[PDB]
Amino acid sequence: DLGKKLLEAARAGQDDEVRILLANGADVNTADETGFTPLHLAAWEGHLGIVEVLLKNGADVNANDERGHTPLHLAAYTGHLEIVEVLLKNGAGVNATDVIGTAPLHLAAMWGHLEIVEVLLKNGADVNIQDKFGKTAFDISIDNGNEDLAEILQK
Repeated sequence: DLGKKLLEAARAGQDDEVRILLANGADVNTADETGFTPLHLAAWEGHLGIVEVLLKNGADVNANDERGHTPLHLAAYTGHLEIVEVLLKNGAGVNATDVIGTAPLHLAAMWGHLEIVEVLLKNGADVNIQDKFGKTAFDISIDNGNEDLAEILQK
């Protein structure tokens, strides 16, 4: 119902409709079939203003989808630096791990998002974290052919 409209409005970037739906009772943390909340989708699509609106309306900054991804996971994956910064300023768990043991630092390094890597480390990213395959952000950097980025992620 309203929750379904809120998810799509956040995905499509309709920030006026997001506010309208929230003003009319829409659950800010509505989750779709796969566990994505409006904050997940806005982070994935790169809608900074909607991220800020949802957070001002009680959104769960650390909501987990069915795979354990938080909004910070999706922002780091898609390379949205401004959203990464805002999420961290709003208490995002910098070292959250998904069901495979992957943290946001793994995903930023997977695609060579250097600025995002620095921000995560600046906010306490732990480089020793290993996913279930034993791969640290350092190792992931090597496997994905991101060598110069592996100097900052040693150990």
